[PDB]
Amino acid sequence: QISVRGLAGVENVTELKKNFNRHLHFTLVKDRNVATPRDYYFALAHTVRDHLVGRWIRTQQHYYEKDPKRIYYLSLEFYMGRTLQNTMVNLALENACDEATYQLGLDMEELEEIEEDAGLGNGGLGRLAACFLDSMATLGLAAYGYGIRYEFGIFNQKICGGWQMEEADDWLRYGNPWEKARPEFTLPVHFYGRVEHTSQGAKWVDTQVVLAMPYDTPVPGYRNNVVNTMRLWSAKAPNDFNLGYIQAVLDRNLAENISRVLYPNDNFFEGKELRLKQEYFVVAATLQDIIRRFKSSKTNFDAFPDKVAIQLNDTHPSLAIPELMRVLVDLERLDWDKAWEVTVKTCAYTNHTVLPEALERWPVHLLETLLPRHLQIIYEINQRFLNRVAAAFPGDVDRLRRMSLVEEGAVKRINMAHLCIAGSHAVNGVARIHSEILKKTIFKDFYELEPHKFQNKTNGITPRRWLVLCNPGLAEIIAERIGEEYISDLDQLRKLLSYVDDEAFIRDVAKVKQENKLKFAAYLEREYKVHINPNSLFDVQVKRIHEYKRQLLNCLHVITLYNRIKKEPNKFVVPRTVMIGGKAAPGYHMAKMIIKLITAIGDVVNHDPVVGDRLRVIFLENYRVSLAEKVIPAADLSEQISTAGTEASGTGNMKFMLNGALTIGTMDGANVEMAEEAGEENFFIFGMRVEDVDRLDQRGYNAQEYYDRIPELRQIIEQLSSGFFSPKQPDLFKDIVNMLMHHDRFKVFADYEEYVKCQERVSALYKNPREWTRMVIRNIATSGKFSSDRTIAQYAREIWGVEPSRQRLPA
Amino acid sequence: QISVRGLAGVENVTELKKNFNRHLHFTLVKDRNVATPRDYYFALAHTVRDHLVGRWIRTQQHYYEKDPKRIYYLSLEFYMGRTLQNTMVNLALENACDEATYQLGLDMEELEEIEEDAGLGNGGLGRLAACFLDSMATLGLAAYGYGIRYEFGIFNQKICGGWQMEEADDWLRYGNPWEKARPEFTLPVHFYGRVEHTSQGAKWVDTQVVLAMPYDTPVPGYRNNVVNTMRLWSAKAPNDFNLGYIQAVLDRNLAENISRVLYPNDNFFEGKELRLKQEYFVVAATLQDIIRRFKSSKTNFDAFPDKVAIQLNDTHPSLAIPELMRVLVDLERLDWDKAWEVTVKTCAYTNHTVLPEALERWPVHLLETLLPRHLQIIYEINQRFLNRVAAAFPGDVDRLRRMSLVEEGAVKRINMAHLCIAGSHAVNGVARIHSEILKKTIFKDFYELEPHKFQNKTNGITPRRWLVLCNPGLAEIIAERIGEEYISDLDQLRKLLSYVDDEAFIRDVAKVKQENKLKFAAYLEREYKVHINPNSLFDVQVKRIHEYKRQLLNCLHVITLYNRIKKEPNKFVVPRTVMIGGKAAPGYHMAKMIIKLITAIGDVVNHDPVVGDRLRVIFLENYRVSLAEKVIPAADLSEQISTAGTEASGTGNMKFMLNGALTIGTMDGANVEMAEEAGEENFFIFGMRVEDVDRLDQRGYNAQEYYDRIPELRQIIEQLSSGFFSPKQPDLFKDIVNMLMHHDRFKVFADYEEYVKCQERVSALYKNPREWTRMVIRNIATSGKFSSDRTIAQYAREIWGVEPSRQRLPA
Ligand SMILES: O=C(Nc1ccn([C@@H]2O[C@H](CO)[C@@H](O)[C@H](F)[C@H]2O)c(=O)n1)c1ccccc1
Ligand SMILES: O=C(Nc1ccn([C@@H]2O[C@H](CO)[C@@H](O)[C@H](F)[C@H]2O)c(=O)n1)c1ccccc1
Repeated sequence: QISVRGLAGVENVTELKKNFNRHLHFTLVKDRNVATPRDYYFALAHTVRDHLVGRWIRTQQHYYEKDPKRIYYLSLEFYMGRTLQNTMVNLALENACDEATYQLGLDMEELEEIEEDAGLGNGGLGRLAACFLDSMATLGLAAYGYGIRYEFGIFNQKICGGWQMEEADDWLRYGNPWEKARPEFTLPVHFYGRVEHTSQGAKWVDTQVVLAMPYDTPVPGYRNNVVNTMRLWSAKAPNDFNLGYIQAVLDRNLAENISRVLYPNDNFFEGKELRLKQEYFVVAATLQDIIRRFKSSKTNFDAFPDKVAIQLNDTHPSLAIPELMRVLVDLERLDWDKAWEVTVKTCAYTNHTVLPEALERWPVHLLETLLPRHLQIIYEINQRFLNRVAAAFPGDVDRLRRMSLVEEGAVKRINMAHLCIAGSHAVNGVARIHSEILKKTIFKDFYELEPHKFQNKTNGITPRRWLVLCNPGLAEIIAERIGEEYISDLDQLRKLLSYVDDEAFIRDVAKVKQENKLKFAAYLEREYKVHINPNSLFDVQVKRIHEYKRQLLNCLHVITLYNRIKKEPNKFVVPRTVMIGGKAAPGYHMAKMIIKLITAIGDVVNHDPVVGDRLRVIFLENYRVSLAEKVIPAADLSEQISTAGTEASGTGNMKFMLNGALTIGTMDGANVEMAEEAGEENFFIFGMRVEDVDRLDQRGYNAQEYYDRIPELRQIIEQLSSGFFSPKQPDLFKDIVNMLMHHDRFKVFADYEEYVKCQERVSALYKNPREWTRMVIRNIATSGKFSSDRTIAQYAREIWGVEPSRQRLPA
Repeated sequence: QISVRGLAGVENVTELKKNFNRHLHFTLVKDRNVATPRDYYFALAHTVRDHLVGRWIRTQQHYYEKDPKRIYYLSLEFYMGRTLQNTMVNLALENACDEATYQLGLDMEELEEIEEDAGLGNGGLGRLAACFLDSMATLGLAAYGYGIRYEFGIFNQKICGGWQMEEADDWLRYGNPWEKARPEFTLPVHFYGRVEHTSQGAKWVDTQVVLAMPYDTPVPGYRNNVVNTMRLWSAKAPNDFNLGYIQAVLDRNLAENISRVLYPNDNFFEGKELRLKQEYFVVAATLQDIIRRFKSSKTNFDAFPDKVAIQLNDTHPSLAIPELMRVLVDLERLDWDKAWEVTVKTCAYTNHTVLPEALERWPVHLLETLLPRHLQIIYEINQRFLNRVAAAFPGDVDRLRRMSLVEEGAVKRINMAHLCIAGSHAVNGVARIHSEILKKTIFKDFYELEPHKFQNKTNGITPRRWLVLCNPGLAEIIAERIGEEYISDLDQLRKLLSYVDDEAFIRDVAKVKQENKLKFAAYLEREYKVHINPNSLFDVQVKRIHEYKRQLLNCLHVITLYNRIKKEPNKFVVPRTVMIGGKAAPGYHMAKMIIKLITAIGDVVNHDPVVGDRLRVIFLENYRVSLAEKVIPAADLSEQISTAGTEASGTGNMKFMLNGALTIGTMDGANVEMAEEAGEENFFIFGMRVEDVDRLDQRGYNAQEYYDRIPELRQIIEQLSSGFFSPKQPDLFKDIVNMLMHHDRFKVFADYEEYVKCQERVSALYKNPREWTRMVIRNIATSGKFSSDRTIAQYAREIWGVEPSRQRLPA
């Protein structure tokens, strides 16, 4: 049908049809008379998987023969979404499969909707890992993703009476055709026990053993025949476990609970024992596998850093540092100093937030009981590190306190960020402003001691999933003008600046957006029975629910627009559909109240006859990767409105830019670099800068001042307090009003006036479709910097010491 | 190589080789350079499985079109063993696969050893279900086996310091290529709750729900292209289960524990709640599936018994009776009397033991809490049943007490056997003597009320697994004389009586036995580093460890032989290898002490220089179906020595007869019918008959009398007491001596003299190889009655009301 989706040759279609029929018969054990759409999905998935296997085997054989430096990306989260379409895209099979299924009387897009998301992450950090795997394969790096195979991923969100309800994400119920169990490579992991000192060093004895069983998933590069591996570990009890008899067998569940469920916290630290067990489990199994592969290569650990790089995705796998030391010192019998040199040169650390509540600080008493040898190693690392600090800054006693890996107080804790900096040769933030804030504030002391360690690597997104897959219409009109090479070299989108006055292109860009909006408007009615006006401006804020992300500021603007309409009903206003979506962590009360507020506003606004279809407020239920793929291409306006200095980068912002939405945002995270690329005239920037926030903090933030001086804001607060949005429960939102008025860490009121004014400027431009679209073209054209291919090429060259390759492996 | 294993045609071998290579590549994702023997096993299993699928689909399509009466065999146990060789045998693929693998440089028998047993049963009852499934498919019956998919089957037994240790049987660790998950046919099962009475009948409300997910395994008939289904249910929590958040997800384990593990009790009742849950889980899911299939056929439940038969394998699935009533009365709104008519005509019950401790008697308080509606139904069944008893036997108040389904006392209990008799149109024992004992003793009252219900169906074994598969050498020499038809018509073995004086045949029968013994002697050295003399008489007792089975009587004979050798070292004795094997239930202390005794005797006997290789005592570790397939063909002497009236049938006895061992046994269970078939002169019968046991009981059994009058027995008891077999722990066996002397329910001493004398007669015949073999031929020749094909044909005609068919389905 469309060019970017590849060829549908007679030979290929014929083979696909026959292999589809083979899988339905032999693999699924069904005939066409009894088969359901789900059976048809599985027959297609197995057919596509077959095309991966030869390339997968020969890629791994290639790495064994060539023996390049291997990259190990360690993460507790991989937010992969669906696999079928992505695999077809990267193998150039989409048009052929579309034709083959069409000829069998089936609709492929209907089959695609059957697949469960692999929802093994919370949000930005987990999705970053997923985009990174795609880019590493596309750039021919010998890269492996290592994590945990959670039985239950991020919960499914249902909205009941306007409230979030959580349901278990039983994603494996129908099986997972993509993974291959590798029970043959099962490895033991140790917990508890005690340390014995011999004349020949320390021994960790009397431990409990849990087995780590790997499952491998293929990661295809874009049309280069490279297939890398994501290896996820699953917890299993040994067979002599607890071995009255019945209870001992039932108690195996205790061991196997380690890989049962993803902790659903986004940017927040909960010091639970089970979470610590998960973090050690992934680190211990992964490091054994790395060492095994290194020894089987082609005794000398001096060359270890030449053949191995380990990237820590936040501090979650920080135990890799003392675990590597443990193995090298206790088991391989290296001297401390040599082991430490190897460790530092091997490990690098990526920081994802500056919010104090998100930082992992583990109580010493937990580590003492669970990982006694690791605590001893951490103490020794600390002692040697502080000795270097003391030598560099003699007499500076407070610096010693500030830099210690051990935090003193009521409960003694280990600061895992400090451990990561001490034990890594590179430390990076994830956008230019964030990386600067790290050096100036939270890690200033460390930057002074070791300036060479600190780097920036601005985040990116993969243009395969986030353009070609989710927005084929836009990909096609681009390819029609500039060819297909931009898909793996996104900087080529700059060539589109030559078409900003091209009447044909302007029309085509606008047509694709309208189609996407029509498709999404239909999706909503079909799946949720919710009506929307497809001619309205689609104003979208989708991301996890957090106070710092300021969904509440968006709510205030919505109520402002409603109040203005009620004041002057017969005045023209640009019609809007305001869509907000995202999950709240189950224990985060304020985030749950914010969801209730949004639905409560919708309940009033959507049923007011005077408003008509000029304003609609919709909460998008169960926001996840598959839903992002639908809503992002349909958006007109991207809301990126975090308080300056709080969102480290953002990546949702980049997805919207690539897909033809304009951005309203603060100068926060990557928004700064996006505006710099596109030009500030082509962005809707408002609000306090970081320096303005610092000034307000010095003075003291007083929310009452804003309430007193802004009558429109006063009205809204009075409406919330009095029960206008909750007539049955008049004091429902009192916690929200109280926080806003007395305890607001994120200064919602301070940006309100500038936000409302900026929103007026958005409505003004939307009234002029031609000029709206020209600004859109200027955004798409300068989105190239934000490809994760750029990001990974920078990690490769500046941290890992390897060169990317766009060259094909033989098919 | 050999005829009975089928053809190895060039076309077939070529196809098998290519499909083997395809599975290794695409299914296993391996190349030949990295593949292990386990990978090779899986490639072969998938290749053979492919041959099953077409026949499986078309068999089930055939039943839908023809709509015959369906047979549902309900069992908590299916002791299936390995599947690969059985599948090849029944499909006539063994020689072709042997050739194909040979050409790929692989040894098929080595690959076969990799497969885990499906050990989903304890012993005789579970293995009977497995032989039955094979016979039902071979006889073309539309039959379905329904049970539980235990994650952990019968434990693996390890012997450590002479003691039994138990290890979890993690049989699914590497996957199960034979099963197909059917998550689409998942059904809800209800527990707890309460009963509400409406104007329109009872309602069971406020229940907890557990999901039952089916897994289907193919059951191939012998060379008839029929493939039936065994459907096993697995427990899953609903997704809103317990839905702080983390704990609710972890607590799903509580629901899913229902299908976690097989209770390892053989002939013993433990009234645990989890076991009751298992019994209801299988019954509730199965009955819904039966009703669904009945409605989808081709409203009228009058024809239900014409289209459905349910066979209860013991009382374990007895809840089918009140569950069927519940569905018909509460949900389908039938009147009680009509529902009861349908229930009785649908259900039939097989009893497997008369031992009082094995009978299921559930405390009323358990049923009250777990299954409140079922208890109400059971009370109503009881009331109506006792009303009929009162009318038939007016004034007989004690009969009313004896026949009640409700047992009065300290703890009120429901007698499940009484429930089964009341609610079934047929009740059968499993051998002629057992069926007679039921009518004369434990169910006398019921037999008086309803004589027409009581039947006999003597047990049998499948000659596919228990001759062709495990003993191809014997199968081949038989086929050479009489053709191949006997494999599905075992009565044809009578034709062998014409060869009892044939010198060629006599030589061939003896040669096959020697080869089997050589193979087994080698297996022992290879796998267990244990040496045995292959020229000795192989004296074998393999079965679960129980006091009634009298492994202890065997032990006494062994010690007698040792003592006689020590007394007269230079006298000739026929050399023996005495092998005893079997598992003990983990909570059964005496059974564990018996295992220790056997190993302790071996420790003395096997290292006494004076004995030499004239006597060896070996405990066979981890007795299971796969081990039975090895040891049975190697045996010379089969020990079947239960106290008369205690072993209902036995089936191990029949396996030994078919494979060319002679039998030493009591007149118990099927031993009686075996001796009747072969002729008493061709059996080694000894000991008390049932009538002799009854006489001794009336008088009172005094073990001291035997100890006082038999000097050789006194010596043994004195050796056990004094610590001769446990020098480090002199009083180790005091519990055994005490039981024997004061509390022996099974009268070990009473049969000792006759047993020892009979054993002398065995040694006498073994000295004459030609006459030994002629007696063997007379046993094999008359083993035909003991085919499970005969047994199933009798169930079909006399209970289920269906005709068997030996006719082929089109391939
Ligand atoms: O902070 C935690 N978890 C975080 C932290 C940051 N992030 C996000 O990472 C993205 C990728 O770099 C950035 O674009 C965003 F700016 C950042 O907010 C995220 O998605 N989860 C956390 C802490 C303790 C326990 C669990 C999670
Ligand atoms: O009695 C129980 N479980 C039994 C009972 C009898 N049997 C056996 O069944 C074989 C097949 O008919 C016969 O050949 C044997 F004679 C008989 O002993 C057996 O293998 N398990 C039991 C009771 C409560 C709980 C669990 C098991």
